[PDB]
Amino acid sequence: EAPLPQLRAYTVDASWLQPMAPLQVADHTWQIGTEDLTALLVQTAEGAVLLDGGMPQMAGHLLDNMKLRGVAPQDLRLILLSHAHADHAGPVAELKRRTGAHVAANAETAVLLARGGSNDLHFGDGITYPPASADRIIMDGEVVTVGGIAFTAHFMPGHTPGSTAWTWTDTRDGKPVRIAYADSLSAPGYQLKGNPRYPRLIEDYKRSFATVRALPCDLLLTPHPGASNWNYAVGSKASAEALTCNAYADAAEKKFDAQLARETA
Amino acid sequence: EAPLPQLRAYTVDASWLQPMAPLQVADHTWQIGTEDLTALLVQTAEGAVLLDGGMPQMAGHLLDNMKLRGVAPQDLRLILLSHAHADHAGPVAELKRRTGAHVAANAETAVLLARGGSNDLHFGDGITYPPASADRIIMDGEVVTVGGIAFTAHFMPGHTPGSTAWTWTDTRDGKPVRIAYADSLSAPGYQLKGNPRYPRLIEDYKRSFATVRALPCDLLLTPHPGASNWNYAVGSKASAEALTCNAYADAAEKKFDAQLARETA
Amino acid sequence: EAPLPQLRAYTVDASWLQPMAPLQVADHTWQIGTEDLTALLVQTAEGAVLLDGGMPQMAGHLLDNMKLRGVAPQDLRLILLSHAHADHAGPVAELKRRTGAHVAANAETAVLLARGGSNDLHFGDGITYPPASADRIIMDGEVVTVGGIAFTAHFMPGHTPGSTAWTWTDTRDGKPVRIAYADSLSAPGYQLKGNPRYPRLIEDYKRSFATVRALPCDLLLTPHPGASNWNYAVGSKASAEALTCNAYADAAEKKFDAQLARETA
Amino acid sequence: EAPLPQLRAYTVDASWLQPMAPLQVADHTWQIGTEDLTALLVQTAEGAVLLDGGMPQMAGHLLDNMKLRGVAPQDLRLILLSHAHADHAGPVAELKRRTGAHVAANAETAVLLARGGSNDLHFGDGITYPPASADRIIMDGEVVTVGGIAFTAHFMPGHTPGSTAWTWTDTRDGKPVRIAYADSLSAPGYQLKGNPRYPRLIEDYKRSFATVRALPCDLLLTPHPGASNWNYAVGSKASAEALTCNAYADAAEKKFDAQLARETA
Ligand SMILES: C=C1CO[C@H]([C@@](NC(=O)[C@H](C(=O)O)c2ccc(O)cc2)(OC)C(=O)O)N=C1C(=O)O
Ligand SMILES: C=C1CO[C@H]([C@@](NC(=O)[C@H](C(=O)O)c2ccc(O)cc2)(OC)C(=O)O)N=C1C(=O)O
Ligand SMILES: C=C1CO[C@H]([C@@](NC(=O)[C@H](C(=O)O)c2ccc(O)cc2)(OC)C(=O)O)N=C1C(=O)O
Ligand SMILES: C=C1CO[C@H]([C@@](NC(=O)[C@H](C(=O)O)c2ccc(O)cc2)(OC)C(=O)O)N=C1C(=O)O
Ligand code: NI
Ligand code: NI
Ligand code: NI
Ligand code: NI
Ligand code: NI
Ligand code: NI
Ligand code: NI
Ligand code: NI
Repeated sequence: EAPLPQLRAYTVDASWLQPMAPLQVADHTWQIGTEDLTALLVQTAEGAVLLDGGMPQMAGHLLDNMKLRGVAPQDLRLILLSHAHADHAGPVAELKRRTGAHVAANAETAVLLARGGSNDLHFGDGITYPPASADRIIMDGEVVTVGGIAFTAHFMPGHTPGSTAWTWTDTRDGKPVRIAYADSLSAPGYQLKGNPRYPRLIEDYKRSFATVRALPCDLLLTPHPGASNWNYAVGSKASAEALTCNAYADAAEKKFDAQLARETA
Repeated sequence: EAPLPQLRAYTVDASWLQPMAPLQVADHTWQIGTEDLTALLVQTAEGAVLLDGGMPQMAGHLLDNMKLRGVAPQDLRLILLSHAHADHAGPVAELKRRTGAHVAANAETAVLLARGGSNDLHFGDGITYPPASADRIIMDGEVVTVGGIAFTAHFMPGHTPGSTAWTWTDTRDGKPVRIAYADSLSAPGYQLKGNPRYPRLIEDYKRSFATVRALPCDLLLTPHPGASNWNYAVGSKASAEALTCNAYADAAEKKFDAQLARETA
Repeated sequence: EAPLPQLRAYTVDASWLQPMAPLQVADHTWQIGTEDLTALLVQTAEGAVLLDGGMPQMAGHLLDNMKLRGVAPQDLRLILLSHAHADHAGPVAELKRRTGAHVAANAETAVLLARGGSNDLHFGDGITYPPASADRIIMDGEVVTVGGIAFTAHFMPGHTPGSTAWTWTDTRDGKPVRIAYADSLSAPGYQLKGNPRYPRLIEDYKRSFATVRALPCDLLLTPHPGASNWNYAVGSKASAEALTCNAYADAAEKKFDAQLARETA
Repeated sequence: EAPLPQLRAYTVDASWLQPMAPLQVADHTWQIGTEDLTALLVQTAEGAVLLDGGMPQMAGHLLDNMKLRGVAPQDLRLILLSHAHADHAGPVAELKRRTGAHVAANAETAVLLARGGSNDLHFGDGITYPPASADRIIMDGEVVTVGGIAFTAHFMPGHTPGSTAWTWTDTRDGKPVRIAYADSLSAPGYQLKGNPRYPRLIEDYKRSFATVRALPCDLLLTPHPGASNWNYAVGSKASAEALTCNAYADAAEKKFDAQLARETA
């Protein structure tokens, strides 16, 4: 008789796990993750902020790149998240242990993080990672400030209930650069219609496309860089083809609408 | 020199703590709280549901009234909440310990419940109560079913971020009675405008008035019975003057608008 | 350049995942796990108790065997644990969701369970499973009662800080059968001496051997049946070769002492 | 008919709430609490450690005294606890929010802290305070290091299951001063014998008296300064009459034995 199946690891494309050196995005903001997963380090006079960390096994690489940027582990003040899936929040528990950083997140992200991504609305227990606690619960539009740099949360539920865009204003060449780190707008394999675990999924996505269109933004980044047409591997040309917020929302909505019709079909 | 102040207890009007015998609302639904705090018991063939419990010190009274209704402690399957303030969720931890019931709540209510109402957006630590955990996180529009009776959640944020209306269809005289247990729409002493802890407070309240207007409803009940013009003390006449959902939302919005203008003034 | 390694699944011997039909241990007590992982169902007039659940993927099998025994999911009242490693507590979160059972455990087991086995003192993040909460914290010697059957906890730290033996008295042929479900006493790959994460590891194991020797016991069972010389696959002869508590403790201490000397060498 | 009683605040002697200026204990160690509640600040080159915080309403006073010592809120790295009762752990949640400090505690202290002191083994819900999470779980004998200063945990269960002594070596006049911050050994109003919630209470206290006798110690301090014959109000003479560890343990055991006999009587 067949035994029960073995547990299956969450495996990803090699490029998601390919380390890169820090890539400067603006005067204080650096991509310090892998070629295909965003992890943004914002360096202030009173400590650093990390927005996402990628996969669980990226924790050491993140700390190495922080050190290259002059940031010792204890200099990391704050971790912010796009959403609490294993490929973006993976190393949060380990980073908290090794740095003392606090995590700020909305209540939906906090509850998913605290169960390590288990009992996911769509993926069940297939993408579990080490659980972590949120130290500060934030509300829509709330401002979190480190070293004078203000980060504003914009809720954009859909990909997860707690999906969040973060905005802040950096500089380049003496001019302001409004950065928008917008969350995923994909629905990979999701049951969109009549989903008992997420009854208003379609209404939330539709509002979130509108929220993304309206973000203050001179430079858009996304957890998966390809979603906004970044290419981290080509250095100073990485941002050349990057989408606007309007274009990112439009592409996501077209995909969503096509998926909805295919689900009907 | 003045010592630091003593801790101050959360004290309430005597009528909020005045026990009453069970008052039948419909064929399966009973008010089993106090004269001025709602606690609804819905009795099914496969166990009971409790919607709110009132103040922390009401736990024993609730269990006594459950016993009068034929419900032993272990027959309580499920606890649902309007919102996780001390005067509505107060006895949840004790009820879970004594009954084995599970709690279902949205993520905002879950995080407030788990910190016992401390660090409230408006009240600070003044209304702390024993913390409890949510066993099931629910989404807007999600259906929770016990003994075939379906309870639907309708999020109506404002009074708390996690404020929820619950609807279900009971019977009376062979006819359906659509019951709506709508949450508080008050903002007592709240800073409404430009509140850093709740930046979209006004937009949430305005949407919640609309949500309440649209609830399926033949009989409205509220956590504070006076908010919907119930009078639990007068028995079979308790519901006589009860408001419609439209009237409840209208009265709440008029009060809110007046408060907003007074806050401006 | 090498990408970072993929996540690695916790894989186990096939026999640990080999389903078996319920095997009666005494009048109310049944082995309902797999050939090589113990999961004990104790059936009372007022609901059932489950002691351990095995691997995460065993949840459905456990519920199937409960149904064969006449126990519907909602009839499971209580889950007790030997220790909160993935191969014994694996399916607890799912079982709680599907049955409404409460978990009772000591504080050490509760904290490890709530982090899903991550940040293990010896195994790091290699054996993470879905986190779950303990509904009742128990103390050493505390009695937990379901349907009149009293289960007594005996702390035996070492294999994990929260390792616990559970004892209860069942019957067979009109005579009492004192059952002892003693936890693992292995230290697989552990650094025993001068371990910064567990400074008193050796003293705890030494006391735990003594605790096991002294347990009230006519029939010993262990989370890994082979540790007490059970063979679940041979049905009515499964218990024939089972060790006494004295013999189990002696074998474990001999292995431990040999390992200590090898660690010195 | 009598309404249910109002909630009752946890009120304490005025001297427990009487602020004092920082009182130097050794070269890096300061009493910064109130006249009758200990809160120790240990200042290192890489941040500060706080051992206990007193009552919930002491948070602002603690931060004021930290500022007098040159310690900005963000310079507080670590909070350690004797035990998680409201009069010693009261302000921990607020301190974490305002400083970013992490809490290190054993599993028993962590679970009591996370429920805000509610469902206390002896006091029920009478001494609840705002819940907080432990960021690091520590084991008996484990060393926690900040700025090169090593703090060692010594478990001494009884007053609470998680009661802990902390030891570290400071200096004065060029010579080492071994400081022992030993927890409470009182059992105020406790049922000592046959306590179902704490079956091995007497055995734990008896071992804890022995643990305290054996602590490395040139200068003993206790959460209630009077328990070790300190008098914080008389400045440079505050330590003059302080007990040794042997004397503190002896006095506590004599009181305990007398209480046990009175409980028998
Ligand atoms: C578009 C995708 C797809 O890849 C990841 C995702 N999914 C996967 O990596 C992948 C998949 O969807 O095929 C997956 C692999 C294994 C699983 O068990 C579950 C999901 O991460 C969990 C997801 O969120 O859907 N994330 C995104 C995204 O937009 O963030
Ligand atoms: C309209 C009210 C006012 O009374 C309670 C409330 N407030 C109070 O009971 C009361 C007050 O607002 O005056 C209060 C007393 C003491 C406090 O520390 C805080 C609040 O409960 C916490 C509140 O939610 O505002 N609840 C409602 C409600 O609509 O639920
Ligand atoms: C003797 C053993 C060994 O097997 C399991 C164990 N270990 C393993 O299954 C196994 C190993 O020790 O070789 C293991 C595989 C993969 C890992 O990442 C970690 C451990 O479960 C986690 C353990 O507790 O050590 N459990 C016991 C036990 O006594 O409970
Ligand atoms: C000796 C005492 C007595 O005072 C406090 C204590 N108790 C009280 O402050 C006090 C009491 O025991 O009389 C109390 C007041 C009100 C309550 O609801 C409970 C306890 O703090 C919770 C306690 O731990 O027993 N603490 C100690 C101690 O040794 O830490
Ligand atoms: Ni995702
Ligand atoms: Ni992703
Ligand atoms: Ni309220
Ligand atoms: Ni209220
Ligand atoms: Ni194990
Ligand atoms: Ni095992
Ligand atoms: Ni105490
Ligand atoms: Ni005290």
